[PDB]
Amino acid sequence: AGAAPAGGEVRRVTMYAERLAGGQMGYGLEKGKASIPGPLIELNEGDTLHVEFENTMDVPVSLHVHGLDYEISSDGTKQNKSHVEPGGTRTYTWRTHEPGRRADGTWRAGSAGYWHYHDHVVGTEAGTGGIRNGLYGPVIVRRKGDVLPDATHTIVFNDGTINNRPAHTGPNFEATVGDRVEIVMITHGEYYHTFHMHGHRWADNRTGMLTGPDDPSQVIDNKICGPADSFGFQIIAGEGVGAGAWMYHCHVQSHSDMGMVGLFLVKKPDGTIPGYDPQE
Amino acid sequence: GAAPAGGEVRRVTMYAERLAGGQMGYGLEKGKASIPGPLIELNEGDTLHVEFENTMDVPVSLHVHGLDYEISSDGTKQNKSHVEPGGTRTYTWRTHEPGRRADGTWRAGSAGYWHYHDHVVGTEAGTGGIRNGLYGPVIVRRKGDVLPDATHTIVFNDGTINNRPAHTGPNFEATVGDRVEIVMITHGEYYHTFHMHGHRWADNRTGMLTGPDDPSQVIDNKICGPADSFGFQIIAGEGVGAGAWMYHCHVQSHSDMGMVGLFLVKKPDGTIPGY
Amino acid sequence: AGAAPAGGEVRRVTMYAERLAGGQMGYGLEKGKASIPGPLIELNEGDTLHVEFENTMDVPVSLHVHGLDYEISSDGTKQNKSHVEPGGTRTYTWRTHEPGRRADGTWRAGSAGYWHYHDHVVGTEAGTGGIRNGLYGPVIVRRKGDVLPDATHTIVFNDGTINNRPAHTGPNFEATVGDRVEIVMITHGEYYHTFHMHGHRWADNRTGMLTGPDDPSQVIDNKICGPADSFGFQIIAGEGVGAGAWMYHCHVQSHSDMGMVGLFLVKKPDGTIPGYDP
Ligand SMILES: [Cu+2]
Ligand SMILES: [Cu+2]
Ligand SMILES: [Cu+2]
Ligand SMILES: [Cu+2]
Ligand SMILES: [Cu+2]
Ligand SMILES: [Cu+2]
Ligand SMILES: [Cu+2]
Ligand SMILES: [Cu+2]
Ligand SMILES: [Cu+2]
Ligand SMILES: [Cu+2]
Ligand SMILES: [Cu+2]
Ligand SMILES: [Cu+2]
Ligand code: NA
Repeated sequence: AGAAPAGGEVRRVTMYAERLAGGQMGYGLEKGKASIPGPLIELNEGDTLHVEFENTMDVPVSLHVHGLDYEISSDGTKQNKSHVEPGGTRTYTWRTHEPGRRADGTWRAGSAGYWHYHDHVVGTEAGTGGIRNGLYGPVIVRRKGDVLPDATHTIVFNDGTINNRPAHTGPNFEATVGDRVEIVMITHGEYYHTFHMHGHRWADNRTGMLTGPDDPSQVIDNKICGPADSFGFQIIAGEGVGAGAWMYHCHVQSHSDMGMVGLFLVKKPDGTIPGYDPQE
Repeated sequence: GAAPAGGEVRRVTMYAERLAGGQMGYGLEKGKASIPGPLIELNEGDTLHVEFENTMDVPVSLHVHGLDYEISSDGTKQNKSHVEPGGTRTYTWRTHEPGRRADGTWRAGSAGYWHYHDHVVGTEAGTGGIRNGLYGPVIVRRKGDVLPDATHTIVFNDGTINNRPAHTGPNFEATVGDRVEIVMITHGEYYHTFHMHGHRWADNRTGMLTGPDDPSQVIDNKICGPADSFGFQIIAGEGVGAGAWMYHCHVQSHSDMGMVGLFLVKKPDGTIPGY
Repeated sequence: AGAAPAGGEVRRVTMYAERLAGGQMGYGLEKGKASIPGPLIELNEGDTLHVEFENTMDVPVSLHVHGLDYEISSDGTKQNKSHVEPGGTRTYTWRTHEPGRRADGTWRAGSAGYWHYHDHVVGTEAGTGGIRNGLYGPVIVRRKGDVLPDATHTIVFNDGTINNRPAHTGPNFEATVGDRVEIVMITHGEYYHTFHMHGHRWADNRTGMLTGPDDPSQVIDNKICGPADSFGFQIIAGEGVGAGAWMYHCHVQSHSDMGMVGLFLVKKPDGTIPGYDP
């Protein structure tokens, strides 16, 4: 609800790749608690994260991150020998940095943004099978003073599924009118998609919010995305539109018909959702 | 011309009608339905009540992008805001100005290039309705936005422009110096790239740069997918002159198969060099 | 670093379309030196370029440019009769302009940006055969004060290939840690792609670098593009990540599996690449 602090901490987490039911694989922070999508990793600009990574599987797996600073030995590719053999262990190091003026007078961009990590080694040296099986997760890097949300939810279009779930099964998210909700939106696989939210909109820039009246960024409620794109935004749940079962879906028509649909359930402060009949 | 501040309450009648050969269109008067539907233009703060009547024998709905509306004007079967055959229904669209919220952040205004379309014909995503022609443009202006001399709507709907047969345009005319506004909407199954000859715009809300500090990329080509919408303004023939200036989808098989048209920019006498 | 001057020069260049091996076709500034992609053309806003064009092929060809100012007679299309006949010649003229205030108070965008040129006429009236055969290349228009790079490399996604090369053959690019490297990224053909670089990122705006702390442009390392899109950016090779063989690839999974992959080789000051097996 406040603002992101300045970074600079050194953080440590243990991560596991495990098989799940149905031929799927997931990352998790504790043995037996892997999920799809993987756990959310949140860092402030300047932080260093060491991932003590254990592969509990019987096939090689890796961890590759978009956006952040990492040396070649934390690449997560077979090519640079930064994959993890079955039963093996590896320490991955992710660094982040603040923006700032260089000596040549140019502006060096910071790490802040909506990013993601995924496998690069299962199935093919591009991770095609590992990604398909669920080896993916979100990474948020915040800049000093960024508005922090009340809740963050992660939406992944993975080929024809949302979060590797069966068609027509959400996921659904709940909020109360006035909550500041953050959506992390990641795409993977073979297909392009368009992400659409009923009754809400956002700015097409780093944070999803206009910086002020001078920000010329387009305001949208529909965004085309391709494999390994990531973006995020913050909305005020129900702002100007009120409570109800607000649909989000891919707007590619056949994807919508296949079941790439979910609900943003926005409740009144008394817990009620007007008009909501879940048999409809 | 500059857009004024909004705040007016407006009313319109809208109808859904069957058209020739399987098509469906929206109209503001009975018998006047078109594809694309009629252009709805609002200034931030305006409120629009759409008194809607379904004259067809199947259910139909009206759902809008970008604008403020309560759940009862969602236009989805899921929330029971569709319209039965022969039935009527008032949809209410609101708009708002930008402004600082109490928490200190900036609330985006409604201004932008938007669209409305059906959400229940064929499927509960409106696949059949959109295919048949139930879509149209919506422009919300901010106080002080530059107003054009004309506005043209280009809809890439699957493999057609505005549901027209291949190789039939549409073509639009202007005169050298005209301030021409383009609304560009995409629907259906396919991604597209929209491409203009002789002209370019900025990839931001209005299609024009705000000034020398605007870092937005200036482009003559834009990828777009189903339900994307954007717009821009150009001075017809600026720095390039009169002529028949192609626009087309730049996916090669789409241009070859007929997603092509002309922007006919005339000299003041009415002639178009080379055409 | 270097900075771009103001423009306003009138330049003249000769350009040829020639046949190459394997049914391919390319542009070149000297007979017998056509290449795919075609030669890089760099202008400063305000420059005028006259292209004295010669078609050495047996089919009509044309030169169509994006983003720049040109009259209908340099449009490069059959419908405007601005193609070039077999063995014919034609002068194409491209102009550019600075940004400025129109008399009505609105701001006129400048010509600066990452653009490209290509055929519009070989095979179909959209140039489908010409583009597939290799008739395409980069144009960079710079604005006064834009920072200049140490090196510019052009990557073109054309259908399922990079730069019409066979699958998995790169191209690979070399730099030394700290080099200011400029990438021009053009897409052509039938398919959408996503372009991804390992270890590096850029700003999604005109130059690929933030203007400063007020610039809200998304910073990205992955970008969707479709036929005839062009963008570009500059990076500092290895900045914050070090030397290594840094993969770039289309991130559409089947495309990377089929060979839309290449290497950005960032060398230590002593010319070696840690962990890289030549
Ligand atoms: Cu990556
Ligand atoms: Cu989709
Ligand atoms: Cu919608
Ligand atoms: Cu919808
Ligand atoms: Cu990746
Ligand atoms: Cu198309
Ligand atoms: Cu063009
Ligand atoms: Cu929609
Ligand atoms: Cu063209
Ligand atoms: Cu690709
Ligand atoms: Cu990769
Ligand atoms: Cu083109
Ligand atoms: Na932008």
